Amino acid sequence: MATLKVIGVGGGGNNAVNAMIDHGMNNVEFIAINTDGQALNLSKAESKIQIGEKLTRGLGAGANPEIGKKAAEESREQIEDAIQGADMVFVTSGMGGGTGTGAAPVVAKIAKEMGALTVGVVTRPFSFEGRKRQTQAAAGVEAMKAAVDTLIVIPNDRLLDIVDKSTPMMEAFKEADNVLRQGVQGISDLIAVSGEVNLDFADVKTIMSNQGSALMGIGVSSGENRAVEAAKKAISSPLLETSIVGAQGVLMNITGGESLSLFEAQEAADIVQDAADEDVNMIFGTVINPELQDEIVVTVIATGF
Ligand SMILES: Nc1nc2c(ncn2[C@@H]2O[C@H](COP(=O)(O)OP(=O)(O)O)[C@@H](O)[C@H]2O)c(=O)[nH]1
Repeated sequence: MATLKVIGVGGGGNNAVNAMIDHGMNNVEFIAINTDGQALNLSKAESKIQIGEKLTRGLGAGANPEIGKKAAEESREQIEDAIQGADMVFVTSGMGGGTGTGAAPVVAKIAKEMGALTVGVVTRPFSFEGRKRQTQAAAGVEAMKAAVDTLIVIPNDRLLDIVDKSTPMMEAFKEADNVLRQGVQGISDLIAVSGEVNLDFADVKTIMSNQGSALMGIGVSSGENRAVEAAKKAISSPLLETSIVGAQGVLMNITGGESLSLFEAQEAADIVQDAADEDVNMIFGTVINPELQDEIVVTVIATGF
């Protein structure tokens, strides 16, 4: 049974990890990382690492990624001790500030160099945060690409396509927390659900390793043609920056409220295989979530770009 750990890096990442904890992701261990001592005290993770004590004197990184980077490097041993034993590590962070932008790539490289399957799940800032955050965030994503095995980037501006028009700013960040939770949960569910192995870990690791940027989409449908419709939605999800056309590796999970037939799963898989336009190493699993009625959920991770 794989040891999964989820690490928040910086304020946005730790706020997302707090939402993961509240909501009850089970069978994973949570860690929070920050340069800002006071922000770090409000985090709900049982393992907390204040990085760059000497450098920052605990006062944060002031939106400077070079400071977040040197803080994580200063604290490398402590981060490694907190990671030791993980088979898989998620690094979650909002790109664009100092700590997550700078430290999250150091943290990822540390995990990867312990042999863990290292998955980044990160956001690009909303446009209201300004062109400067957006620029810093883009350098952050480029550094994260090299540091992880697989990177999932979610643009926060795309969240606005799937929330009510009346959504205030505070709720839009709560939505950002929820999407990071869903991306982490959805990838976690490829490994194990309800404490039971789903896809073979070694084969997941093979597909997700040393890939850099990858693509993740989740789609939902019901009634007639539900499997195919859910699959089409997954691969055209509003959160996707690219299409899956070309992908050399695909991991797929299909979730229903009763054990799904292989036939039906395979119809959804055929949509994803076709849309690829090239011949994939594709692996899929099926899971049961009792709370579902007639809805099927299709989760797709595509890599090899
Ligand atoms: N998910 C989430 N993202 C946030 C929140 N607050 C800010 N962000 C995003 O995270 C980015 C980095 O800010 P922050 O995490 O505060 O900076 P850092 O602590 O220096 O990395 C921001 O540009 C926002 O896009 C939040 O509460 N939740």
